[PDB]
Amino acid sequence: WQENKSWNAHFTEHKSQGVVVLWNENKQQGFTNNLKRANQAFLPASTFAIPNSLIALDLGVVKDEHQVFKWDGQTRDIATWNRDHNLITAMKYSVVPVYQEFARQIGEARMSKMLHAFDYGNEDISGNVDSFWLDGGIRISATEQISFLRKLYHNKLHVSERSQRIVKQAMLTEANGDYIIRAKTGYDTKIGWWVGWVELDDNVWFFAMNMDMPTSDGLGLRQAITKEVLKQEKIIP
Amino acid sequence: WQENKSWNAHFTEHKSQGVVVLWNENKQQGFTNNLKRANQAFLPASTFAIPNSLIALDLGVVKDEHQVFKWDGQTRDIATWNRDHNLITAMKYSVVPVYQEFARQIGEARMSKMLHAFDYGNEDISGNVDSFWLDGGIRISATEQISFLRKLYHNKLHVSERSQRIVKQAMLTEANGDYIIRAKTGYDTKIGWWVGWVELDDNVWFFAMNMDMPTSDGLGLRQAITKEVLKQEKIIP
Ligand SMILES: *C(=O)[C@H]([C@@H](C)O)[C@H]1CC(SCCNC=N)=C(C(=O)O)N1
Ligand SMILES: *C(=O)[C@H]([C@@H](C)O)[C@H]1CC(SCCNC=N)=C(C(=O)O)N1
Ligand SMILES: [Cl-]
Ligand SMILES: [Zn+2]
Ligand SMILES: [Zn+2]
Repeated sequence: WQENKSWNAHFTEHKSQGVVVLWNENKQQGFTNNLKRANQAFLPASTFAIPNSLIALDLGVVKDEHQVFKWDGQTRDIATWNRDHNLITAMKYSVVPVYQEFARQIGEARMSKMLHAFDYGNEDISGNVDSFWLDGGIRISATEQISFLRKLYHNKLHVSERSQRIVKQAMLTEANGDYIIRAKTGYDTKIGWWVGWVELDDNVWFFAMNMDMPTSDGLGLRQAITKEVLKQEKIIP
Repeated sequence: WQENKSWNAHFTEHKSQGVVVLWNENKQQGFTNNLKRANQAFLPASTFAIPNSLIALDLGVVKDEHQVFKWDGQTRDIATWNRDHNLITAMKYSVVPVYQEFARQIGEARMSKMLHAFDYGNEDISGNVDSFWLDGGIRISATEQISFLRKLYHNKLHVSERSQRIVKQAMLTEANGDYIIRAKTGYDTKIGWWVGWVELDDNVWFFAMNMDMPTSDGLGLRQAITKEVLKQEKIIP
């Protein structure tokens, strides 16, 4: 691990504070603007959709990425949530009601055992099974996110290879002639997350970032700040 | 099937001739500028990488999308070919030596049976096992390409679901907040191919196009012409 304090300019020039963590897979080396905050644990918020979807698929709660989850008919504030979804669109739109339904069907016992087998964060599901990742006791740091993501990339998590490929499919966010990004956003009204990886021809760069997000105004800064670091480091054009 | 002769403006305004075929999955309806050429069979050229990779994976010739195929040490004219590749980069760079090696390991007997089970084109492997898709007798039309692609999308081809997901992963070409394109290019010095599909939130549009390509000058017109039709039809922004 290597601290590059010069990356802080990417946060400060947007009047922002936070951390970006990168991991070069081929070289087994990591880089961050702030080593301390890189190991500070936070609520995972919607980034928990990754472990949640893996367990749901492995347990048969979800059949595949095109199976339809019917909207329960309760209208919620996020307009995109009030409709039928599959795994692809549930991830893209961070559709909490779908993931709460996943968690209820999984149950507390299977959830806790599976998170332990994943070595995910602090492994604490207290106390609502359908809302612990939002307002309970589970916490994960940026470096622990990368640790979890590396296992998923290599199909080394303690679930079926098929479950892992399907979740990696659903993580697809961006792709062009130079790179592929699979990732997941999160927001809990206090902090904002962006965790994933960048696939290249001959390497992969894992990333985890979070930042203070007092208001929804600048949620877009999560992706923008990350891409500016990737550009600076010549990872993407 | 419905012929929209107005799409020909997309070819003629580039001094080009060819066909674009689209298929609306949700509505089960197809559209093309030229119904005749839509059913005209051509050499598949590098688009054969899709069936070839499926059979190789199902037979164990390829383990997964990150397994390394060592370059044989013969330098060929395409600079990108003279190096180690995996399934991802073999598809992106259309690396013929890798696919010829696949075909040799598969063999004529298994190749012919598998193409028949796929109902792929005319199902004629004459006569070089490692070069028939380039200069042999196999031929496929644009509508037959879509027929093959629909089965792959639904995991309905006569191979493992795992093999089909891995090939669909390797077909990834482009992705943003509005759509995902999985596809494969082809070029045989006479005609140029672009076959695949566009994934949306709630639908999929399959496509197959080919055009006369006398010189390498305008290979980029394959993607450009296709995207202009998609834009005209309000499939992508
Ligand atoms: C997850 O972190 C949250 C949810 C649990 O509060 C969802 C909600 C949002 S913002 C809603 C509007 N979307 C704007 N893009 C996100 C998010 O990551 O943006 N995740
Ligand atoms: C497949 O159709 C051919 C090969 C069998 O001749 C390959 C070669 C090319 S062009 C080589 C340089 N690349 C430019 N982009 C393609 C192609 O589809 O572009 N496929
Ligand atoms: Cl994918
Ligand atoms: Zn076990
Ligand atoms: Zn059979």
